[PDB]
Amino acid sequence: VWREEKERLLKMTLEERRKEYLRDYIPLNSILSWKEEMKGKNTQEKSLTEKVSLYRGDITLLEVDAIVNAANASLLGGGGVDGCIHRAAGPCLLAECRNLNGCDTGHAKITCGYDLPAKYVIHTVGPIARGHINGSHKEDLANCYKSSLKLVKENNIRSVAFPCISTGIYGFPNEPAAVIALNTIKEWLAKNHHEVDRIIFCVFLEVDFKIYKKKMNEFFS
Ligand SMILES: Nc1ncnc2c1ncn2[C@@H]1O[C@H](COP(=O)(O)OP(=O)(O)OC[C@H]2O[C@H](O)[C@H](O)[C@@H]2O)[C@@H](O)[C@H]1O
Ligand SMILES: [Mg+2]
Repeated sequence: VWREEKERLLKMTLEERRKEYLRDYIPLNSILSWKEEMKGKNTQEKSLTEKVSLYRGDITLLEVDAIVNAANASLLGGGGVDGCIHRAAGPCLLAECRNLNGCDTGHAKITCGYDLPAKYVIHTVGPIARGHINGSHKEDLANCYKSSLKLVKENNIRSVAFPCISTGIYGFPNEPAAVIALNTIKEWLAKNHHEVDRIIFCVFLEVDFKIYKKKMNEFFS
């Protein structure tokens, strides 16, 4: 049943999919690149501002090729963004995840998005910070983004959105997590910028929005 639904959905156009959406959606063309958002506006010595967006809101509304889930090792769901993604995708998402046998910290696995306007969900498991991030934490978080981007490339995905992985109940401090997310995407884009149209940082909390906004230029402009 999940296999059948998956094969059916992946054959459909946006136009067809939009007729069965259970919720409202945000089209990719309504999301400004960083380059456009700054249009209304020294240091020692690639422009990548066309390739990235900072977006505040519910990731499950985004009509993009893939959204990324801040999952746990079981891949079976939970709270926070994981819970939101499972509710919005419907029970076929859990069914496909039950066929996957979990996921390691810093790895990623890809599934169909089912009821989501997103074509795919890329599930990744962030590191857990219980008071400090001086173990493998920083590299583990970077690995989440790298592993997700590997699947982006392998699955011909041209638009992808990331939530603030690990900064919820997994407790990673917000500023260092943002530095890692931005640096990882920057480094990947230097080599792969023709591979995608947009990478969207979907922040949820005002705190993360403020952090990301102060850092976008130092990374991409
Ligand atoms: N609808 C949403 N859209 C975008 N971002 C969201 C949304 N809802 C929450 N966030 C943000 O998503 C970000 C991440 O917060 P968290 O969801 O706790 O994920 P973690 O990686 O720290 O913890 C993983 C565990 O949580 C789950 O139970 C899993 O099953 C795992 O067991 C925060 O910035 C949220 O504000
Ligand atoms: Mg490609």
